[PDB]
Amino acid sequence: MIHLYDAKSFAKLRAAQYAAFHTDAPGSWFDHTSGVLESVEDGTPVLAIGVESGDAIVFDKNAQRIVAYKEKSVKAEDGSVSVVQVENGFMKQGHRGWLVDLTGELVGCSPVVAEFGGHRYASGMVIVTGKGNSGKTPLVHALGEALGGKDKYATVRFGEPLSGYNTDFNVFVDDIARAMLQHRVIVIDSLKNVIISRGAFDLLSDIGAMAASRGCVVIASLNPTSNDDKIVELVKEASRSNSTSLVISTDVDGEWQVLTRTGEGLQALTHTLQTSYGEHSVLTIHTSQTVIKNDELESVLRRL
Amino acid sequence: MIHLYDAKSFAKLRAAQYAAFHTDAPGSWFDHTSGVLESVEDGTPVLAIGVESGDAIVFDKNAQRIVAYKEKSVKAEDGSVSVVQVENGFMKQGHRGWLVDLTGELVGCSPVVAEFGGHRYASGMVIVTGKGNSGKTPLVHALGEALGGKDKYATVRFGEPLSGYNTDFNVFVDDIARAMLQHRVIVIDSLKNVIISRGAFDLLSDIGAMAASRGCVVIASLNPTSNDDKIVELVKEASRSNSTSLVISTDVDGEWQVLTRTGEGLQALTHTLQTSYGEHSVLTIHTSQTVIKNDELESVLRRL
Amino acid sequence: MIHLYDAKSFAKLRAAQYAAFHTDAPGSWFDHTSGVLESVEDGTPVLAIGVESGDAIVFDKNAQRIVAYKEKSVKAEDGSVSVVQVENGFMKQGHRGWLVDLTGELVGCSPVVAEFGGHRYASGMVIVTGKGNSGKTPLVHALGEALGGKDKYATVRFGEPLSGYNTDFNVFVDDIARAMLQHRVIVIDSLKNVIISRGAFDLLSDIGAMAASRGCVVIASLNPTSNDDKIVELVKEASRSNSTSLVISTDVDGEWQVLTRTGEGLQALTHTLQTSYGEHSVLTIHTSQTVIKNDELESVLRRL
Amino acid sequence: MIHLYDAKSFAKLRAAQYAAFHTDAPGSWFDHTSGVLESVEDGTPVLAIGVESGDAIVFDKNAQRIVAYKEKSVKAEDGSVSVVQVENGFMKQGHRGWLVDLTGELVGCSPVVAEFGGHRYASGMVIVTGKGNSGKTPLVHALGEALGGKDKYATVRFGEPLSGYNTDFNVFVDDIARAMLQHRVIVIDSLKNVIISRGAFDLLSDIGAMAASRGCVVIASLNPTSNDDKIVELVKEASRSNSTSLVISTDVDGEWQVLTRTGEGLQALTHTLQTSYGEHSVLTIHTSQTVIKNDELESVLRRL
Amino acid sequence: MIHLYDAKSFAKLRAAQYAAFHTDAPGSWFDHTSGVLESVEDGTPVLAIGVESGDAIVFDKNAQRIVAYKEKSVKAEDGSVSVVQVENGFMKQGHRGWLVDLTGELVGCSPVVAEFGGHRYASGMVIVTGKGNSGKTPLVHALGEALGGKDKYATVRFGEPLSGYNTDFNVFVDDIARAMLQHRVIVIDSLKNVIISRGAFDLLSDIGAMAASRGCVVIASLNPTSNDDKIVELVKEASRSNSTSLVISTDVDGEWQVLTRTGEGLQALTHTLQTSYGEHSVLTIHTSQTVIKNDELESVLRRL
Amino acid sequence: MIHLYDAKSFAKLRAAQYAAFHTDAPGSWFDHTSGVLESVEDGTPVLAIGVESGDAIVFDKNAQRIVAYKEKSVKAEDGSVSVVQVENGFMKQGHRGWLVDLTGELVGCSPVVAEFGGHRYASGMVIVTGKGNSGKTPLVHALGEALGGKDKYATVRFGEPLSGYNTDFNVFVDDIARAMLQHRVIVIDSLKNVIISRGAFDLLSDIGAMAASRGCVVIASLNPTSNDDKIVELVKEASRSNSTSLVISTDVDGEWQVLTRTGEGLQALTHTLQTSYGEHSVLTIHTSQTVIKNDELESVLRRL
Ligand SMILES: Nc1ncnc2c1ncn2[C@@H]1O[C@H](COP(=O)(O)OP(=O)(O)OP(=O)(O)O)[C@@H](O)[C@H]1O
Ligand SMILES: Nc1ncnc2c1ncn2[C@@H]1O[C@H](COP(=O)(O)OP(=O)(O)OP(=O)(O)O)[C@@H](O)[C@H]1O
Ligand SMILES: Nc1ncnc2c1ncn2[C@@H]1O[C@H](COP(=O)(O)OP(=O)(O)OP(=O)(O)O)[C@@H](O)[C@H]1O
Ligand SMILES: Nc1ncnc2c1ncn2[C@@H]1O[C@H](COP(=O)(O)OP(=O)(O)OP(=O)(O)O)[C@@H](O)[C@H]1O
Ligand SMILES: Nc1ncnc2c1ncn2[C@@H]1O[C@H](COP(=O)(O)OP(=O)(O)OP(=O)(O)O)[C@@H](O)[C@H]1O
Ligand SMILES: Nc1ncnc2c1ncn2[C@@H]1O[C@H](COP(=O)(O)OP(=O)(O)OP(=O)(O)O)[C@@H](O)[C@H]1O
Repeated sequence: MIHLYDAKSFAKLRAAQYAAFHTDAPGSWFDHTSGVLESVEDGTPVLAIGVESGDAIVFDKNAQRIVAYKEKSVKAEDGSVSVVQVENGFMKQGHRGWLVDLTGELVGCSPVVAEFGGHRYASGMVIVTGKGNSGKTPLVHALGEALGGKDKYATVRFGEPLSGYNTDFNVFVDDIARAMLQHRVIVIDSLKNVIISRGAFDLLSDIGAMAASRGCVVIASLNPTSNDDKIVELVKEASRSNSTSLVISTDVDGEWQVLTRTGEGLQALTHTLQTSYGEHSVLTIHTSQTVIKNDELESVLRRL
Repeated sequence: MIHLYDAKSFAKLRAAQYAAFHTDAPGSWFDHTSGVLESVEDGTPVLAIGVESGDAIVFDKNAQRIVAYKEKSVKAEDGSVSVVQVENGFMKQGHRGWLVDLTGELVGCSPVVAEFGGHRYASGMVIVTGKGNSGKTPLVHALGEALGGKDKYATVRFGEPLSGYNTDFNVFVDDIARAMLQHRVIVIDSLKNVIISRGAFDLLSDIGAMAASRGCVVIASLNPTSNDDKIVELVKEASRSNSTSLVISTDVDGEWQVLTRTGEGLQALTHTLQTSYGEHSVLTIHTSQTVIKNDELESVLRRL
Repeated sequence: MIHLYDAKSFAKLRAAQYAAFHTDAPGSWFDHTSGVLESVEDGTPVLAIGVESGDAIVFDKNAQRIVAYKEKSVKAEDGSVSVVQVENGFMKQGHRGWLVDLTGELVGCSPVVAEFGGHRYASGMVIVTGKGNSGKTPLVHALGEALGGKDKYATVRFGEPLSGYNTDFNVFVDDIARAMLQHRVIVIDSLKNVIISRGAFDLLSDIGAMAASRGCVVIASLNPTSNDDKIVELVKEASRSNSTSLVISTDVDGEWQVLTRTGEGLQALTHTLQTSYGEHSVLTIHTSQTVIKNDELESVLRRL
Repeated sequence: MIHLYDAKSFAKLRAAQYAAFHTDAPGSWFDHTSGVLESVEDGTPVLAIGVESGDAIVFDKNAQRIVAYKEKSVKAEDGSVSVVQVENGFMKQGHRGWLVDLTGELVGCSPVVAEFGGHRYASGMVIVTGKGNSGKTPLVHALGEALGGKDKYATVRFGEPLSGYNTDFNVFVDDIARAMLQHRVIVIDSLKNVIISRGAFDLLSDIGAMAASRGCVVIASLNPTSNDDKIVELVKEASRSNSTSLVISTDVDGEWQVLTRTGEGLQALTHTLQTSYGEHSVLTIHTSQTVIKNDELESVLRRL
Repeated sequence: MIHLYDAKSFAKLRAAQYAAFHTDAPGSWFDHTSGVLESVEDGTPVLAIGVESGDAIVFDKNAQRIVAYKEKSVKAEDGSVSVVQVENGFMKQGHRGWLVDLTGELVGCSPVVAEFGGHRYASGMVIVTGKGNSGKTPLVHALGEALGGKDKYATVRFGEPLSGYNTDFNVFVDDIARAMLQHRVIVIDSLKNVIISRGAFDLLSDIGAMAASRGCVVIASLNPTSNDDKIVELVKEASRSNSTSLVISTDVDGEWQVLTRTGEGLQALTHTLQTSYGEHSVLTIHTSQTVIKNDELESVLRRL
Repeated sequence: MIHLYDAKSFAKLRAAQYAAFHTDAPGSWFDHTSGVLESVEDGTPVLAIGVESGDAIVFDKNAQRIVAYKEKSVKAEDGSVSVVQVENGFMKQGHRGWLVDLTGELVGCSPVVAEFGGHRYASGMVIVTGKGNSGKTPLVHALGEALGGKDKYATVRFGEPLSGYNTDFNVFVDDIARAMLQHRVIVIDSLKNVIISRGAFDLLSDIGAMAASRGCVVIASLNPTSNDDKIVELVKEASRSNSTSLVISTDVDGEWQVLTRTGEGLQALTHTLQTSYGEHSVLTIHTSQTVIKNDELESVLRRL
């Protein structure tokens, strides 16, 4: 919904947004939104996501797909009427994203998802990309575990020529829904095949804010190196302004650079990861914050 | 509708158009058009805007979406007839834009929206763009507040990977409608995702004149830096001739250049803004007019 | 319809075509065709024009849109049947353009629309274009007034971010219809937004001949400077062979170059305009004919 | 239909094809096919041509459009069954082109259309093109008259911003049909607007052979000079292998080069035309044959 | 259908494939498959080919088009089932190509079509192409006659601006069907117009194998010289891997280079033709084998 | 379905994945999944694959195409419902790929398909590609036989101008289904024609994982050498990240380089093959492992 501000009320939104990443207990926003999801009546639609055609599929709080739901309309705070309707397994009226209010007035945040190695990590979409000697898949799994902490992490597998991997985009979105509805740390391996149909374009657009609103983190591996300035510059704009955080490999082997976005109109943070392999290619991230200005973000986007 | 002129009648339109920006009380046109909107019978369609498909949705004076409206026709001065009809939640006959006459004979104006720092600001579409060290989002909010003056400003949030942000284009247009129908200062953050479907192309085309007719200002942040001469030159023609004003960052950090268009066939004004940050990234515009000719507008469009 | 010629009958068509521009009373053809329009029975379709989809809308002599019209058939002098039918507000059988014969046997003319500053001006489509320090809008209005002479001129406004401007293409064509049906001098400001859908492509193709057949002049401002060899070369072919006359700005400020096409296979005329501004940006064209060969038309198309 | 040959029967086809251009009385094939058209029962479909959508319209021997025609099937010489059916004004079964056999066994000819200035001219599609100081329209009319001889020539007018010109493609094809059905010499002015929809692409493909089969000549003016290697190389392949003859202007003013194709797999002929203007731009071709090999045809296609 | 191999069974397929071109009596496979076609019950579909839309038309052994055929299913060796159904003149279930088994277990062959000048020629698609002084049409006819031997050859004429030439793609495919069903040597003049719709793309893909399976030869003339790297590289991949043999002209006038493909995974053969013209452009191929490796096939594809 | 991990459970997945390629008996996974297929009730859908339109066709354990199957629903271990439905010969609800669980919890493997010449070969998609003197077809058959070992191999033939070859994409996918359902070693000759419609794009995406999940190997020959950076870079990304293994020819004649992918996030293996020809072009691979890092995979992709 739309929000109204003056100097004073704006000043305290920023104050609150800063707190959401810098001071709030790690993982606490996810906890709060689980409670908001649990207080929804069974059967009520909570999440709608785009399938391959551009049609949307819809889910309840238990990640059950809704097949039929008679028109229901709420009156939001600004007078706006939200209309939800599912017919023959697809959405007939409504919008992609959260069909319930998780954020209320607290919008434009990067709610902290976890602290690891003395670094705070933001929820939203983290894109693991780059070019060269470093391998992305071992990193998403290693980073998934590390941000998992006490919790197990979810692994969505899509579009790779390996056993068990699903290659259907509609099963893929059905996966992501369940994961965001039920888990704080989600790994997508890989995001390559989506990058383009209507529902695929919708995913790139939508998944960052879905995850950021939930307070869960989606860590996706995206591999370019294509060198086609028709597809490599979509794997550069997606990384640019479609992700909340960005993890990109450097010239030094086993070294990665993290660019976290800390909130609406706040200063993007940076830090560097050192990594090594163990038995069966299992990667470990070692333990033992600078502000990064613009034109340095462009200078890092050397993926050609 | 079409308008007929001779030397004399044309001369006084210009006279009136000049007045609309240079001499009229700031914010006074918005006030006049609120009164025209309030004198419309409830239920009567006042605003129609394009959804993602290219179908149009329609609103009343209270920003309520119309679901069914029997065919009504109105005769003009003039000859021309206007036909309005809403069926099953969508427009069946009519046009995108204002379904009521706000402007009458006073057309081609940039009605002054506010005075700030001794500078008059035009209503219509202001696009905040550029390339480099300067951040757009803190500016649209700072400029929104400043033009707000005594009034709060509206913030439409679209297409960013942050908590609370809506990613559905149809919810987005439903936002803009409400904002223009109810508020003098509107902020859109961000315009990036719209830049392309039919309804998206329609928004760029339509929103400038909708806002200028209302006497409200829509301040949108648009970020290029893509360096793809397929998308960066649509973020150059939209900025060029789809906006009423333009705010673009310079080489000097915290400095911005404002190019106001003062009305149909009148001289575009220019001036420079100095800015600094405070607590939690809250931006302030400092306080303490040259005419800019063509080829200097092209010379400023160095976004490659 | 098709026309048959021999040496003798062809020779006198040229004789007549030359007369239509060089010797006939200025504005006299427009007068003749108003009489032909007034001698049409009420309700009978006279003009059909393409809407955005490519469907056509149809008008009577009074610029009233026709909603239902039962199939009527007219036989021509060459044994060809013209079929006209309107159903549910759209054309079901027929053709875009004049649904009545205005020209008879007198075809391929540039009927003189007005004399001003000792120069004859042709009816049809005049495109006001160019690149640099000179402003198009003040010129189309100045030139509109001047060719208006004793008469007021019509001003169609489309696709600019200013108060009152219509941004709907279907309202736009409804404007043009009325204007051509009722006025000798028409101004379109601006043609930029049309330049592409089916109905838009149809307008560029159709409007030149519609206006030339009526003997009314459509003066449209088209602004390129885009520097994209995908859109700037459509604002070069439209100017090239889609307009009857062309008015383009030069290196000298306030100076414009007029290239009139005088008729089917006749010599295109050229001349130069001097202009200055007065109060409130109101432009004046000063008072006090060379034949221009090919390759000099290409040499003038330096809009890159 | 398919044709079967051996050395002997092939040798006499070539013998006959050569005769069709080099020795047969000029215009005699057109006369023969008029007789074949006159011996068709009224109402029977003789010609089908593509409209804008790709649907086909159909005509009888008198150039009357057929609206309803019940399925009729003939058995051709090779066993093949030709099926013709018109329903609600459009073809339902059949093919574009001549729905009756005009050629029988005499196929692959360029039947001589006229002799003028001691030069034989072939029927089919003649494309008048080029770049520079020379004007195409005066030439198509001059060449139309000259090949007309004792007969008047037909003038189809399409897609120019002049009075009387039709801009609807469907009226355009309805013109061409009538002209080919009723006249030996046809002029199309101009072919520019067709060069692209389905029905337009169909015209370029189909009209050469339609005219060649009839023994009538279609002289079309096509103007490039666009310098866009997306449209200028379609105005180079159409000229190349979509026309029977080609008339192109040279560096010398008023001089044109004719490249006639004399028949299936025979030697293309060349010759040069000198021209001058008279009163009202009426062009005259002066009076007082070399074989042109390949790579010299490419060397002449200097339209960039 | 799928085929299963081991070392031994594979070794004897190659043995048989080699024999099919190198040792079998020229023209003997065509004879065998005529017998297989003659032992099909009347009415039973034998050949299905793609029309312009991508729908398929179907034929019986006598080249009669089938209009209605009730669903018939046949069991294979093998497991696999083949379903054939024709409804309202089009295929409703099935596949493009031979609806009966001509090849059985003998697949991947280039069955010898004829011996001429002491050279064996393969059946399948022969593409006659090149750039320069040499003419393609006289060659396809000369080569058609030579491979015809004791038999007449079929001539399909498509897409040229000459008398009798068909320009409708659907009549074109109806021709090819008949020709392949009834004749060993077929000539297509020309293949230029097909090179693109769905049915056209289908022809290039399908006709090589249709002809190779039948043991008939389709000799098609394809002319590029366009110099557009959007169309000239489709007249380079079609020639490359869409034809069984390739006949291309050299720098020396009247000399052509033949590249025969001798069978699945066997060595492509090469040889050179000398030619001269006689009366009425009738070409003769003179009388009085090297293996060509890869990179020499690319080195010959100099058509730019 | 989605999978949940911690440090410990992830560590043993890698342990298991490594085992699946490095230590498990060659061909043993294929054996296991045949048992899982045999324990499915007759009629139950097991495999769904995309036809040309993007619709899916469905098969039972015996490779019989399913025509009608009433909606059946199965619950997973993670609370997700799989819905399968076939109506009028096409899938109405479900997903492309295996409609039964073959992999359970053992996902992201490259199950070893065979050992040959002391080298383990992975199942999945092997693409045989390259540029130059070496021939692909003899290799896919040689490699097919060698990995076949004690078993015969299946040969799917598609899109080549040779006798017996199928050119219909729908018959093609029907082949692949049967082959994967019934055989451990499959050869596709060739993949060229698929490389683009919806169903074709789906095959590239889907076939790698289908085969890897089955534990069968699909060896496909793909030939580029096109030198068009619109099609050659799709024959570079398909080879890159759409195949499990890659076999590419080198500068030395008869020598090939094998790049095996050993499993999800494990080290890709490399080795070199020496080959020679025998009688009738039958190729033999000679008998008498290094880890290949990134940037060396790019350095090998020199196919321009
Ligand atoms: N134990 C190890 N020691 C050294 N290098 C390793 C080890 N395990 C994996 N690698 C390297 O890291 C990469 C991991 O495989 P993977 O294919 O997932 O990398 P990636 O960069 O994510 O590419 P993709 O997009 O194809 O998944 C391999 O290319 C491999 O060379
Ligand atoms: N207090 C501050 N002092 C200096 N620089 C700041 C401060 N706060 C923010 N910035 C800079 O201004 C930018 C504001 O954030 P933001 O990313 O919203 O800008 P933006 O141009 O809108 O980019 P985006 O489109 O990614 O949101 C940051 O990139 C940051 O580097
Ligand atoms: N009195 C004046 N003196 C000098 N220059 C003027 C004067 N009035 C207007 N101009 C110039 O002419 C232009 C008129 O404005 P306008 O926006 O109509 O031009 P335009 O070329 O039609 O642009 P657009 O195509 O966006 O409408 C302005 O750019 C202005 O710089
Ligand atoms: N009497 C004449 N004397 C000298 N030149 C003439 C005469 N009449 C016409 N021309 C020239 O020949 C051309 C004829 O006009 P026209 O526009 O038909 O030429 P074109 O080359 O066919 O171009 P288009 O494609 O626009 O028709 C004009 O450009 C004109 O300059
Ligand atoms: N008797 C002959 N002597 C020398 N050259 C000849 C003779 N007959 C024909 N030619 C040449 O061979 C070509 C044969 O004509 P044709 O145009 O059919 O060849 P083509 O390559 O098929 O071209 P197109 O595709 O235009 O038909 C001619 O261009 C001609 O120059
Ligand atoms: N005995 C042999 N000695 C040398 N070279 C051979 C031998 N047999 C085959 N070749 C070469 O290998 C290739 C095998 O033919 P084939 O057409 O199957 O190759 P390909 O690369 O698969 O081409 P395509 O992709 O068109 O099928 C031939 O080009 C041939 O030159």
